[PDB]
Amino acid sequence: ATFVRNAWYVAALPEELSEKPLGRTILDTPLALYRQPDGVVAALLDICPHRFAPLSDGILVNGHLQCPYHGLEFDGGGQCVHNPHGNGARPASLNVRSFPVVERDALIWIWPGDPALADPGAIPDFGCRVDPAYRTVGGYGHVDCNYKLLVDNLMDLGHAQYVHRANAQTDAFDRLEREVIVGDGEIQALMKIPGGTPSVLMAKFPVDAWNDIRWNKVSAMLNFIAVAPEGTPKEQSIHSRGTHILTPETEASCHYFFGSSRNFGIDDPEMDGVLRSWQAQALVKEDKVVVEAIERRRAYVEANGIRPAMLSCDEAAVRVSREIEKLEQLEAAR
Amino acid sequence: ATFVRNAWYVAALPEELSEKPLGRTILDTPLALYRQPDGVVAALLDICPHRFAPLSDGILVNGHLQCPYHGLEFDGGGQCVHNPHGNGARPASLNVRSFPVVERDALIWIWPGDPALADPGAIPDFGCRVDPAYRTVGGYGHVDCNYKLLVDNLMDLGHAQYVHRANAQTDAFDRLEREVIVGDGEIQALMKIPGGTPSVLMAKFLRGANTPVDAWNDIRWNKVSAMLNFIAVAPEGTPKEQSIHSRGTHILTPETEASCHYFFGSSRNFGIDDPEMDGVLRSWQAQALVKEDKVVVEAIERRRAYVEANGIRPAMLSCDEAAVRVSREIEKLEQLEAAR
Amino acid sequence: ATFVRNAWYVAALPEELSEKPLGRTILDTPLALYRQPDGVVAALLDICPHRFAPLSDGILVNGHLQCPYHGLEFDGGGQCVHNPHGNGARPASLNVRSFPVVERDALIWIWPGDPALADPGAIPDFGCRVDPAYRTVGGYGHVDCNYKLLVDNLMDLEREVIVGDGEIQALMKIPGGTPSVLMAKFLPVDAWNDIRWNKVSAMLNFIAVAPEGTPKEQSIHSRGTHILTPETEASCHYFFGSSRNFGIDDPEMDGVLRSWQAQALVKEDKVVVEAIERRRAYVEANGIRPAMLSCDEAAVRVSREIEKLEQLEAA
Ligand SMILES: O=C(O)c1c(Cl)ccc(Cl)c1O
Ligand SMILES: O=C(O)c1c(Cl)ccc(Cl)c1O
Ligand code: FES
Ligand code: FES
Ligand code: FES
Ligand SMILES: [Fe+3]
Ligand SMILES: [Fe+3]
Repeated sequence: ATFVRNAWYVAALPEELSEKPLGRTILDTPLALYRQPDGVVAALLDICPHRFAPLSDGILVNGHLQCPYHGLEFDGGGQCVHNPHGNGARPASLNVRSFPVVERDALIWIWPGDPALADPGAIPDFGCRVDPAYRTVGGYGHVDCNYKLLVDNLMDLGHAQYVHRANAQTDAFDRLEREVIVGDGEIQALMKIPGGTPSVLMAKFPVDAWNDIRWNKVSAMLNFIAVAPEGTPKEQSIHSRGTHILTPETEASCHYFFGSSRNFGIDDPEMDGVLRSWQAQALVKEDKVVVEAIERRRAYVEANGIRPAMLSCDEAAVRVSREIEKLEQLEAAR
Repeated sequence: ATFVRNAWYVAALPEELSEKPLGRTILDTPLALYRQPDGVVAALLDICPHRFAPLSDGILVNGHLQCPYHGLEFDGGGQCVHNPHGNGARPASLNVRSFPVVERDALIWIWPGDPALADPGAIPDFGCRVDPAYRTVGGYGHVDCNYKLLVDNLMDLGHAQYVHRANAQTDAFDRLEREVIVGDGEIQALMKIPGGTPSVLMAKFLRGANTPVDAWNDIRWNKVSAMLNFIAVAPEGTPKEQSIHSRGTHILTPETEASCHYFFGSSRNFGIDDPEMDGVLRSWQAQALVKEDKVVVEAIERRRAYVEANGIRPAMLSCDEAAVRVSREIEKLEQLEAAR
Repeated sequence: ATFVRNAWYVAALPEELSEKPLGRTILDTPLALYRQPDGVVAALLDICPHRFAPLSDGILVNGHLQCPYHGLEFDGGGQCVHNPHGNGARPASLNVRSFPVVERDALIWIWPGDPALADPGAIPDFGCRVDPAYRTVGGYGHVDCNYKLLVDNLMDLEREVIVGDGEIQALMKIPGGTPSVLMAKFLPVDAWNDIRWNKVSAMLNFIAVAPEGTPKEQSIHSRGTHILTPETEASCHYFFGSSRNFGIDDPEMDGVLRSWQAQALVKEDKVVVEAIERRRAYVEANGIRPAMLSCDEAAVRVSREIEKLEQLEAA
């Protein structure tokens, strides 16, 4: 596996974590994630230094994660704080790796690379997720594809015309206007779908519609899905700001953190349902089926030297793909 | 995986196909197989040229297969016939590979190699499957073995005496007469079982008659892995040409190096309008082929790792000539093609 | 795979075997295990010499195992004794490998390695299992981990470790002891909890209680059979049991002592060891080594003796 290890990744949603550890692998590194009694999240290598047991299968004793096998206890910095055996000696060899963690924007960010290099200032901005003016619903899915396939999926939101046709079809697709903005470690794909009638989902939300997506390295995206009367200014539109963040698990699997942060109907539980239903149907079923299928075709494509043929809808995805490749090969030396 | 690509293989039974595509892998090549609205079967590489989505998950739009991801449309020759995006241009890079198909003898034959070389004259003769004088029943099985193991299985039909003993055991097995005939592209293993009580199955062929019979179990192989047997039984001394018989379709197609597709059938000249005989034959196929032979050859496949790691080679018996000759011919074909 | 092949391993409990063969893989070697009409167990390579079918899917014909595929028949020595085909000649090429096998102490021992070196005198002493002074029960389980992890766990659980050649004993006596819950009712006590390891992965423990001053030989006690046999690199067979001198006629006690979770491996510990196996790749890729604790003294000694045996065999 080539991964970009010197980057922050979402390892969990905060609501996933408790005093009961969660075991999750990121970039082929198994983690034990838990919240301490003072509310601070810890991320330890999920391999007890004694005999390699899953720390994530243990419990907290006085706020310290206890290995379920022979009961070594660790603090959130990975220091061994109790050895119930023999003289109770705690040599430095009993300490476990602890990863840099930042809880921000209702996300748990972890740095799996060179710890000397982990700068929290580099975490991308998902502030809408903790803005009182926005209502945020979402969750987690696991996907049996390489993460870059789901980056591709998201950076060309045109696929929704077909993959998600029951919800997302529109006749104005004819008249799609595209636009890509490239910035420093950030790329945006803009689509405008003018004048058309609303898709099934937008009608639940003659109109203009905007589906924009912003990528920041490595694989963190925030989209902007908006619909409004024809003629209505984009900035006056009701919108969902969509969290779509990917984290590699293995070379051929990933973690998908998704969310809708909406500026409309924010006390409306029927709207909560519309959006959770979309997430359930579109993201965790329909897209999964596509990208998992493509993953299965990788061996053939690679064995036969097949390269993708690009269409007019592919600029932003291609630019993002090249940026990740650039980061991946940069790190591979050294 | 080494396969012989310049050869016809059965990809499907016609009854498996419709306007809803079937995704099936042959010789490590994923295919989308469907019958167009005009009735003609198409076989496309199951990898969209754009971003590699399974066309087999798509549906027909105007009788063209539509990619389910971003909606490119293809015809049965693989030519992109609509691009929904931008100026809608369709350069040659958007065409997908199409595979030659011949629908013949109630089989779907496909050429997985160089399509310029696909010669319908080379398709083996299974005409009995479409001869109104024969009644044909059969179906499909998937097996977790290298196809060559089932070729071995079939080219020694003597295995039926043990593997299928409840149905096939004969008390005249020890009087078996064998011949092997070697032709151009073709090998036959002939077995006559003279003078025995009919097997449980043969007695059913004969509507219970339990007096002594002669029986024949012959098999013809054509390259690469298409076999047709002759299972026949008659009152002792009656000519073989006068017998009631089933001509058995036994055709294998590699899927991966360690798995294959098994297309089987019986084309019989007796009890032609008889649904209970249909059931006897389908039952045999379900028990003998899809269960009992599966169990043997899948177990053998699981032992391949050990055999190879330990330098173990098979020990041949008098029953093996035809199977060995076939194996050596498939080996020859593989080697010819490995150039390059 | 790195196994120590030159040693006796348990392949089955006698009660598992009959004239219907059992197919079981030990040290990545597929075996057909069965009893002949005279009761004597044979252990054949589960690969027919003809075309490699599972002999273990066959039946006896006149006391000889018949291949299910084309009917070759073998004796317990692996000699082909009938060929149905043609002239029926039986060249030596048709013989199947037969493994040294000894039924002793209500265990079926097999030697998977160089057969020249198999000496039945070297088979570990589990005589308590057939001593009528003891009530013996047990059973079988499978675990998806490397057998060494289970040997480690067993060799853990006035202290004393005795290291000799292909045997290690870990002794513990607890004066002022506590009876186990199991033994408490058959009684100011001494307690004992000892374990004996013999190469490669065969263990016998000694769990005991008596009034202080009593010879441990005269205590209330159980001798526990705990024998691991590698299946693949990442999986193992675990033969467990106990030979006890208390409650010998109590069938309820027989039942709890036949329990895999009660006697060999509770679910929570199986979860742990199977999880450890899943971490092996990471540990190996990152050159991570275990950090030992005071409880590891015996396990480490055993571990080092196993590693020595492996190295010897890397011929
Ligand atoms: O997953 C999203 O961000 C999304 C939502 Cl919540 C609603 C509508 C559309 Cl078209 C989306 O793409
Ligand atoms: O599968 C066959 O070709 C077959 C049938 Cl249908 C009936 C009887 C025998 Cl012995 C066969 O081998
Ligand atoms: S493996 Fe964690 S304390 Fe032993
Ligand atoms: S993958 Fe087929 S149109 Fe995009
Ligand atoms: S495989 Fe055993 S007799 Fe043929
Ligand atoms: Fe989607
Ligand atoms: Fe058969």
